[PDB]
Amino acid sequence: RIPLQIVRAETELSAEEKAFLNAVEKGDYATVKQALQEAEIYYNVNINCMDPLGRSALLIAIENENLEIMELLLNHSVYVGDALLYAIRKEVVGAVELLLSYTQFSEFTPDITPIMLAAHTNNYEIIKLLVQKRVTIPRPHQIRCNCVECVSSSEVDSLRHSRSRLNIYKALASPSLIALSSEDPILTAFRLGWELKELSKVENEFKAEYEELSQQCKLFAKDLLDQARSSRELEIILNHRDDLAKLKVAIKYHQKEFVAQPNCQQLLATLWYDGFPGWRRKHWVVKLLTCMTIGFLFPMLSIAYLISPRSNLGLFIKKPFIKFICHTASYLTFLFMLLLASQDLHVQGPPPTVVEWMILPWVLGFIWGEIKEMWDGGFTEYIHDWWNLMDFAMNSLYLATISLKIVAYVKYNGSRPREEWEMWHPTLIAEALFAISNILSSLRLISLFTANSHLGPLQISLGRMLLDILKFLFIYCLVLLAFANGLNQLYFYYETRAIDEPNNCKGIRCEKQNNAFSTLFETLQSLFWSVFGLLNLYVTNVKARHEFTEFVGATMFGTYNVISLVVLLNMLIAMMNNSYQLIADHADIEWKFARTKLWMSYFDEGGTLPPPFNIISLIQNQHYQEVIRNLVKRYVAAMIRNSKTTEENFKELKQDISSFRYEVLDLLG
Amino acid sequence: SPSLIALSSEDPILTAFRLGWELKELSKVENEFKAEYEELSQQCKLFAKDL
Amino acid sequence: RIPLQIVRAETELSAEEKAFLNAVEKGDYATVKQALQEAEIYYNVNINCMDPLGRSALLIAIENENLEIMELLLNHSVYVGDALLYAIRKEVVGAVELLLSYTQFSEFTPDITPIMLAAHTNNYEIIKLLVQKRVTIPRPHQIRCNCVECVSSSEVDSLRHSRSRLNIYKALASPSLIALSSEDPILTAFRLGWELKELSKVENEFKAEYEELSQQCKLFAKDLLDQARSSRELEIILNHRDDLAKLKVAIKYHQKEFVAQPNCQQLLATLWYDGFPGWRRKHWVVKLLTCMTIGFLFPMLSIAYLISPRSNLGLFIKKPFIKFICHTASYLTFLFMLLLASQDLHVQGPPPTVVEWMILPWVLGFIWGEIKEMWDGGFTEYIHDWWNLMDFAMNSLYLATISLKIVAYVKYNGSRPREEWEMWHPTLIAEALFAISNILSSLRLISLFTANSHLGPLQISLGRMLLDILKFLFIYCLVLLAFANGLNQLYFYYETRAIDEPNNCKGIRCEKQNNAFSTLFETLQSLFWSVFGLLNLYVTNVKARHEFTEFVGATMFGTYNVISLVVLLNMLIAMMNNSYQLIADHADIEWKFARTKLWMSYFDEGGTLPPPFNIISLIQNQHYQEVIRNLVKRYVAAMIRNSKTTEENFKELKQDISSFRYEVLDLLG
Ligand SMILES: CC(C)CCC[C@@H](C)[C@H]1CC[C@H]2[C@@H]3CC=C4C[C@@H](OC(=O)CCC(=O)O)CC[C@]4(C)[C@H]3CC[C@]12C
Ligand SMILES: CC(C)CCC[C@@H](C)[C@H]1CC[C@H]2[C@@H]3CC=C4C[C@@H](OC(=O)CCC(=O)O)CC[C@]4(C)[C@H]3CC[C@]12C
Ligand SMILES: Clc1ccc(Cn2c(CN3CCCC3)nc3ccccc32)cc1
Ligand SMILES: Clc1ccc(Cn2c(CN3CCCC3)nc3ccccc32)cc1
Ligand SMILES: [Ca+2]
Ligand SMILES: [Ca+2]
Ligand SMILES: [Zn+2]
Ligand SMILES: [Zn+2]
Repeated sequence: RIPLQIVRAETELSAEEKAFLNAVEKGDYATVKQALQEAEIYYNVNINCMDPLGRSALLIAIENENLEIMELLLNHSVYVGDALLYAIRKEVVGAVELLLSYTQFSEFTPDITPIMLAAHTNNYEIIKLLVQKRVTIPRPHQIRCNCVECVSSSEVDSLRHSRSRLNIYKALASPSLIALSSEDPILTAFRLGWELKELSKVENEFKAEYEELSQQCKLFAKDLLDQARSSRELEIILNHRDDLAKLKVAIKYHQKEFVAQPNCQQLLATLWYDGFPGWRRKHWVVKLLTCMTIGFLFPMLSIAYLISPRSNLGLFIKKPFIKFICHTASYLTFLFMLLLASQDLHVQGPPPTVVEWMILPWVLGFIWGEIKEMWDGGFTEYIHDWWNLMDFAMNSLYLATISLKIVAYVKYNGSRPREEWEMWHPTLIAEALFAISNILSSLRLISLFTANSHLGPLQISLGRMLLDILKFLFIYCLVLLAFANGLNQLYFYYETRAIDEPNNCKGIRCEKQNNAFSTLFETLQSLFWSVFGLLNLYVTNVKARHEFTEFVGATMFGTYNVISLVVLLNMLIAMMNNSYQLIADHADIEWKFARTKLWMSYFDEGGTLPPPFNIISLIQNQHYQEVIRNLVKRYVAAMIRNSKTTEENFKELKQDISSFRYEVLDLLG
Repeated sequence: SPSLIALSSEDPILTAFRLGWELKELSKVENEFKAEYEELSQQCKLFAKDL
Repeated sequence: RIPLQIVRAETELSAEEKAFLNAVEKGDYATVKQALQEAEIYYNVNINCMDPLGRSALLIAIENENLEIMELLLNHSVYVGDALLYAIRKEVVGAVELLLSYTQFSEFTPDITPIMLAAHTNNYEIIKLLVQKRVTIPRPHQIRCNCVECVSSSEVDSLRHSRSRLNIYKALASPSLIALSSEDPILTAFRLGWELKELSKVENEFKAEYEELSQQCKLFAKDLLDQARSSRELEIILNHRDDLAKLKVAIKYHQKEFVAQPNCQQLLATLWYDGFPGWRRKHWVVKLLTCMTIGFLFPMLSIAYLISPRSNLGLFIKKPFIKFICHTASYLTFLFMLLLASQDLHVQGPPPTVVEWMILPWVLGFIWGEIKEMWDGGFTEYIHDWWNLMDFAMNSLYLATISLKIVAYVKYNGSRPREEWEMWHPTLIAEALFAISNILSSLRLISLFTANSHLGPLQISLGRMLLDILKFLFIYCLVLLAFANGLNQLYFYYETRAIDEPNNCKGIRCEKQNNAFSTLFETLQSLFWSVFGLLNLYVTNVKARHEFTEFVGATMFGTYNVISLVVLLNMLIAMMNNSYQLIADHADIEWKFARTKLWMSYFDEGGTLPPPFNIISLIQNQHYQEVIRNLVKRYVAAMIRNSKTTEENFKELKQDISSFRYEVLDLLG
């Protein structure tokens, strides 16, 4: 048998104390009043005694929402320590008002204060009541602060310091506490969410709590925007300066839900189709014909803007959608010329052809536009855009091409057949670089999928899955390098000269593959091409009769095949499935944020002409404050309605019924 | 029972650890009633974590 | 503007009728009583008037659970038609008892009767109250009944007939109505669930409702079994005759949940490990060593059973687990001999070797065991097992092999080299058939995965996904046949003789593939092998300079590749994913049912010896009734507890409070 006793004993209550606590629980006002009056005289009952659950009489009265018994206990001067915190957590306005007018165990940490707890409960009534007085919340220090106080607190007690910081940020990120006590609730929500996201990044632990607090701030900003009821209010909000300034700030803080607001998107769409008033209601054929017409007329629009910007055609290109169409048409003509550029080849360093002469101004315009964007935007913004990396690569390659061409033009005059050219001849390197540049230039069209409704979210999904692909590539490369090292170690003894080969061809790119694993570089290439099955099996064979060596090499090759294809590739498929399912929910918001950024990029005056043509306050504050006041009122009302539309409710109902029953029985009897 | 471990136990954490281990072993041994022993062991682990 | 009026007008109530209905809704007994007494004298208020929702005063009283006002209305002789149905649906015992003691719109169809509705509500109290009287439910006819009444009702009104049949089966399948008014609740649940499943199969519409009713009956049987509290009760239940007879009946009706009951599984496990009392608590190495020892000693156990069944070794094989081990060991030795059978080949029809002479008794034993199982079990049971099909194939092939060998032995005596043998020589056909038989014999080991905990549910999952594979194979074959027809139509003009080929080899199985699409059979084979990439591209090339024909053939081949691989194969993967996710939940129950069938197959006396050694009542009814009574009581109590542990509840609370308030105000004032 297992004897069961009380290992951690406490102080039991007497019979009279238990009876008094039972009377308090049942809500019998008369018996509780008699017990208090008798305790004043006989001192037989301790009014501050706890229960087996640790609650005192005052805590029992608070938990039952019994205001009469609460006031009766308060009038008899019972212990009140931390009772206000319990009243606030219970979210009972009457208890809070009663207690405001006036080391034991506690359910609240020592750093919790009444205003902080009210903010944690996000109860607008109690938060407003506490802010009516002079209450303050301590300022959290910098995320990476290194002052003496922060390091001293962290070293003395890391748990307490982290808990206090989390409690402070829970208090500040309260939507009700931001609705009050905040000059600009929208900007406060933006920056508070950004700081919470940064804290989530920095704090490896407590990451989920900071992430959810940041998400809560983002949702509060979105709902405040949702409360707008007219286009005038929306324009006032988005144009406020601390045009579309606040929208730009929201984009800066990655407020995807705020930007993808349907009314914000509608306003941005009206700005986007400046020229066409009825683009929303048109047939597919009409839109396609209009887009084709504007694309084919892009040089005329660019020339008209160059000559006279103030005309029906001069300023027609400054419209965002028209500007986007013209830039896309210019890039498409550039790609068409790139395709045509491959339609005498023995000249060493030939002069550029007509197609190359037409291509050159586009390349110069691309370089000039890149450096102009670099100057106008800045450094950090330029480097934050990943597409710019590709642009840089393209430009560099093109520049290299030009350089090499010039070199080949000045260093060579004779016409020698390409068969006997040097391997590192300038023309061959220039042509290879130009081909790579063509590949990258055509691949640059992916970024335009954002402008499309059907292609945008798909591109978002693929870009997000590229992260899982990158994660898997590391372990794949580790396995590939391991097996390459092993196969090269095994096979490098049987390396044969190219002369001994049947066609004087050495390597795996010959008709009969040979020396697949002779060198580490060739072993890497062989193991790569085996993924796609282009490496034949007889490459694991050697001229000598070393059948054990051939079998071991074949076994290494087979194990590599099994791992890379059966195991790693299926695991990659499973990871992609999971990630795509995870990101399918938020694809629309991500796409709309990306498309909003694309649209905003075409609102600026700079960069109007596509290549190659580019180389040739108090009242506003008062209006914003009035609109913000209206939005805050509407948001508070809506959230109260949503909250209004548990076991403690049934406990309160029972308490009310019992109190009424005792009152009636006392009045009658 | 988490409440019965909170009382009547010198070391609730060690008791929870060893009780969860024994429940997992019983789940392995008992082909039937496997789910109930698994959930009891998980409950003991959660009690230790909450403590 | 859209004018809004009442298109379907009704008869509005007067002011006094509306006031009376409001008084009834509020529960004011005094005003309702006064209104009734005044209506008796002045005839100014219609006591049977409806409301805008169609409810009368009696229906309002029933819906509020106001028994006092209900009785007051009944004492004044108000219209009571279909009020009992509303009382039953509300599941109020007091209303039902009041109404039992005593063409307008109705919420219940005309075929609904009080007992049927009570069964639909599955309320044990009301069902028992109605069964206390003499109530009956009409018998549904046969599922495929063809009597005059059924066809007449179906032709006159199919909707009404189907609705009435569904209502009757909803009534009968009520767990409370089966707990009462049923001699054998378990057998009734089994057969009722089976019949509901058959109706679901037959009725293309209403399939989901019959499926859920059948599932409900299965769950009721499982819960009744769950209520057993001792092994004596469980043995009494499972051994009842209308051993393990009721368990066999449950297996017959595909009661997977009933069979996979943990207590049923525990009893079956104790029966399964008859010899070993402590097999449950043993190490993996001990179990593996014991299994290996018993497997290696299987011939000794078989011989001991043959000589003297009554000994420590004679009856040691009759134990189910030992019998399974011996049969598995015998089959494994047979497969080992099959492997050894491939370790002079110019003899036409050679005499059988030592390995073949050892194989022959195993084949004879397999055939004898198959026919013995066919005789002992029956025809329908034998043909219902799909594995038997494979067995049949194996046996047939083996028989064919023997026949051909005999033919080749008697028809040929000379030793001619195999190079110049006929294509259809008996020896070649016999060897091909024997190889196919070996493949099938080794593949027969899949059925033993059921005996394993880790391999059982996996086999269940793969077998269930084979259905999706079969479904996809139809459309794949349609596409394959279409493209084969097209490619053959295009290419059959350029068919070349085998002599013209470089190595006198024609077809795709040559070193240089040729005539890939010349004939329909060869086109089918080429398109099949292209799925795995073994068909080279140059097969779409012809000797003539018909570049358009070659391009069109290559385009057909490429379209076939795109469809079969990119489209069809990925769709097959998606289907397999969905089906595997769907069937992962019930894998354990399916596996335990299959393993129970496997274990039961080894409980019988017949078939004890594996090949080749196989060729050398009132008191029981009273006990079952007592156990069933105990189980029914426990089940009723448990289900009532589970149900006890809506807006109408709050409406009833408000009604009670208002009635109390009116009573107090009348008593005081
Ligand atoms: C598929 C093969 C033939 C490559 C074709 C290359 C280009 C001809 C395609 C690739 C991506 C296409 C672009 C994808 C995105 C759009 C957005 C599209 O706009 C919309 O879909 C909605 C209306 C709007 O832009 O406001 C305008 C056409 C455009 C630039 C497309 C123009 C044609 C592009 C450049
Ligand atoms: C993987 C390659 C080498 C093929 C091996 C063929 C056989 C040697 C394997 C295949 C399936 C195996 C069987 C799969 C299922 C079982 C159930 C297993 O029993 C259990 O797993 C639980 C204990 C119990 O049976 O009650 C006994 C061994 C046995 C017959 C296995 C014996 C060994 C088998 C016949
Ligand atoms: Cl070699 C290259 C270099 C840079 C770039 C980047 N870049 C683009 C590309 N856009 C045009 C349609 C899809 C994205 N337009 C530009 C206009 C001005 C400056 C840079 C520009 C593309 C290609
Ligand atoms: Cl050529 C063949 C023909 C039939 C069969 C079917 N069969 C089996 C197969 N069992 C043994 C282990 C896995 C399933 N044992 C038997 C014992 C008696 C009769 C038939 C029997 C297998 C192979
Ligand atoms: Ca750029
Ligand atoms: Ca069989
Ligand atoms: Zn600091
Ligand atoms: Zn009938």
